[PDB]
Amino acid sequence: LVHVASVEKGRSYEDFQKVYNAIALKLREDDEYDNYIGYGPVLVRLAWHISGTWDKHDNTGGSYGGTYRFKKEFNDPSNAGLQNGFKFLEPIHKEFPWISSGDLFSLGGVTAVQEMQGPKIPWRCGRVDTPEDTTPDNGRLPDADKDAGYVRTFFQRLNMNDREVVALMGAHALGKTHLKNSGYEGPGGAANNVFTNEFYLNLLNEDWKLEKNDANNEQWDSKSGYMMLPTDYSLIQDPKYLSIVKEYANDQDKFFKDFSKAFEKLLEDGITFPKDAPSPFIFKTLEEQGL
Ligand code: HEM
Ligand SMILES: c1ccc2c(c1)CCN2
Repeated sequence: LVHVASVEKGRSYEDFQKVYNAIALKLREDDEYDNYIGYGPVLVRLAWHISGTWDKHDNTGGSYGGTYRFKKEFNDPSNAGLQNGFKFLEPIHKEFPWISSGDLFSLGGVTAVQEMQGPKIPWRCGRVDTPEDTTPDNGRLPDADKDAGYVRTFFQRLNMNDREVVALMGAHALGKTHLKNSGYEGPGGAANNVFTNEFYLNLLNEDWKLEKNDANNEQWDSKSGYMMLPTDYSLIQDPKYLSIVKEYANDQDKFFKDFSKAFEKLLEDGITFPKDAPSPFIFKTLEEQGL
């Protein structure tokens, strides 16, 4: 399967910076969502789940085709709760009907991270919508109730290595688990709509307790009111993972730099970019624009 990036006709940096600003302006406006967390965390989760279907072996799945717009992927049990990120973006797609679905879902994730004061993420245009029959089947996204060997093995399919996996998981400092979506409940920290390295700090400094929640699932709970998933706590159980966790709890700039590279790579897996294709765009935030 080859998927070649095709820039939307005649579009350039300024067009996509207009779509960025539209998403970012609505993130500021619709602030009440999920008890004032706002839409940013569900939008970086949506960009991860449309990319996380990729399989390196046959180049199926991935962010290129925008296939989450089809019922099979929209109704995947693993995507429960992401309909709220879709409905947030649907106004903006009506306003810029020329951007492809893959591009709009991935730029929403980029915009949310930078607007929640994360690192800049280089983003590239050119994903092309593909037919309903290209939609990957349910079951390619990871279970939460498993251990470190499962996480390592699952992420080899998206060929991410240990460092990349640990840098990507730092995004679980954002938002929260919702019992009616996943059977898990609670936030992982106090700053859950500002991008920081707090996931790593909480993992190493809190007093975790294995408890059973109302959906009868086990999760790691702390006195402070935070929770960690079994696959999250996995990172301090494995010796290779645990020493990268310590590296990111001791250096927030290295965390930001490595997250930026692994999230771009995540979003680009499966796509062939021609050598005459434009460079990756670095978008300015509303704040850097005085907007
Ligand atoms: C083995 C890996 C992973 C598993 C099992 C997993 C699982 C989960 C689960 C069960 C939730 C709760 C969903 C809900 O109830 O609403 C969640 C939320 C979230 N995850 Fe993951 N995740 C994984 C990796 C990642 C990665 C790599 C990213 C992003 C780079 C990510 C970003 C998020 C975000 C931002 C949320 C919060 C959503 C919200 O607030 O609504 N996840 N994760
Ligand atoms: C979302 C998903 C999982 C998780 C958090 C948020 C806090 C720590 N575990």
